[PDB]
Amino acid sequence: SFVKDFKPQALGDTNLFKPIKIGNNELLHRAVIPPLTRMRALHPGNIPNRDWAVEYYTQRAQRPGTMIITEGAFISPQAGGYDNAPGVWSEEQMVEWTKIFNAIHEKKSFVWVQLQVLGWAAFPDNLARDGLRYDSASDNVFMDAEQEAKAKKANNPQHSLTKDEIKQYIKEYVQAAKNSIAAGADGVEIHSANGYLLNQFLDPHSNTRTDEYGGSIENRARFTLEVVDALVEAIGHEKVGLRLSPYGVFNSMSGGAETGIVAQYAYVAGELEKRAKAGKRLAFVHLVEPRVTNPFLTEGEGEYEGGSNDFVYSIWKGPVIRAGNFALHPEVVREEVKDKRTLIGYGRFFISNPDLVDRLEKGLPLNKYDRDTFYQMSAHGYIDYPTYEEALKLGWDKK
Ligand SMILES: Cc1cc2nc3c(=O)[nH]c(=O)nc-3n(C[C@H](O)[C@H](O)[C@H](O)COP(=O)(O)O)c2cc1C
Ligand SMILES: C=C(C)[C@@H]1CC=C(C)C(=O)C1
Ligand SMILES: [Mg+2]
Repeated sequence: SFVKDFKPQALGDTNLFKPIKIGNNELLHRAVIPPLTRMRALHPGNIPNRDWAVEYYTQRAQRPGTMIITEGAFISPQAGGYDNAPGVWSEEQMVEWTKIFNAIHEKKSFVWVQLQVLGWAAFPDNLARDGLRYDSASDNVFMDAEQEAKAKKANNPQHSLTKDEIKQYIKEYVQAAKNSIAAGADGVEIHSANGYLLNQFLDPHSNTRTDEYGGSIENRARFTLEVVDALVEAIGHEKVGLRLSPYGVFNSMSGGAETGIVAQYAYVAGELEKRAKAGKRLAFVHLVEPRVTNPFLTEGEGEYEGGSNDFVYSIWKGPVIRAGNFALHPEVVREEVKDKRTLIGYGRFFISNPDLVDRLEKGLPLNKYDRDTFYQMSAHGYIDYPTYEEALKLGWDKK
C-alpha cells in the first residue's frame, strides 16, 4: 500500500531535477540511491545474488542518469563477517558484479561500489569459523556487551590492529577498488561512516590508541585519509568518494555528545579540500544527516537537533550528497537543493519504490516499505515492489 499520512509535493521544479556531473558521470537528476545492504548475497563466498540482484538494480536504475551506490561490499574476507553481504575480492564475485554494472549501464544510469570493512560490527563467531580476527581500533572498548561476549566465547577477542595490519587493509582497499573499476563500475565510495572500521578509528570513544593512529584529531583521521590517498593514486580522484556520518550513533559511535566531533569531521573535510586544491578533488562527499542518527529507527526517531552538517560546506567545496529521512519531507529537500552542489540520497524509500525518481518529480504517493524484508533471503520485498503504474493496477490507491 501507499504511505497513508503523507502529502506528496512535486519536486520537478527544483534543482533536484537539474543535471550535474559527479566524477566522470553526467547525472540527469540529483536523487541518489545511497548504499543499502539487503543481505541477499549467497554463502559460501559472499556472492552477489545470482537469481535476483541484476533485477533489483535494473529496477532501481530505470530513470536514466541515476547515480546508484551499491550496498556495502567487503574488500576481503577479513573485512567481512556477514555471510549474506557481498564481497569484491574474488573472481566469482566480480562475475556477478559485472552483470549488475552492465544492467545499470543499459538503463543509462551509473554505479559506484561502496567499499565496506566491518571492524567491531562483524560477527566474531562467523570470523572465528573462517579463521579470521575480530578487528577494531582498540581492544579495551567494545560495540556492546553482547559482541564482547561473542568474541570471548568464540576465542576471538577484539583485536587492536597493528600498523602492519592497517597497511594490509589499505592494500585490500586498493585491490578491491581496482577490481570494481575493472569489472565496470563508475567509481567507488569509501565507507567511513555508520560505526564501521574507519569510523571506529575516527571516533574517540572507539579509538583509545596511543600510536600514530589515535590520541588526536589528526591521528584518528589517519587511516581514513591513507585509504583516500591510496585509492586516488590507484584509480583516480574522479572515481573516489567518501561517506561520513558526523552525528551518527549507530554501532556505538559518539555523535553530538562528543564535543570534539565537529572538529574531527571538519579536519577530514579540510584535508579533502587541501587535496582538491592540489588538483585531486574527490568526486563527492556523502554525509548522513543528523536527521537519522540510527537507520534502524523509524523516520522521525533518533533525530539530533543539536547539530548540523552545514559546517562541511564552509570547508569542502565539491559536491555533497546528503541522506536521511528526505523522502517524507519534500519541503526540506526543496530548501536543501537550492544549494547548487547538493544531491539527496533516498534510502528506505528507494527500497520500496523502484520508480522513486518519477514519483519525486511528479509528487506521486509513495509505496510503504516493509522492514521485515529489508534483510530476508527472499525476492519478496526485494524485487516485487510495484512501480506507480503497477500499484494502480493492483488497486493500491484504494487500499
Ligand atoms: C536496510 C538498510 C541498509 C543499509 N545499508 C547501508 C550500507 O550498506 N552502507 C551504508 O553506508 N549505509 C547503509 N544504510 C544507511 C542508508 O544508506 C541511509 O544513510 C539511511 O537509511 C538513511 O537514509 P533514509 O532515511 O533515506 O533511509 C542502510 C540503511 C538501511 C535501512
Ligand atoms: C544491515 C546492515 C549490515 C547495515 C544496515 C545499516 C547500515 C548503516 C549499514 O552500513 C549496513
Ligand atoms: Mg510481512
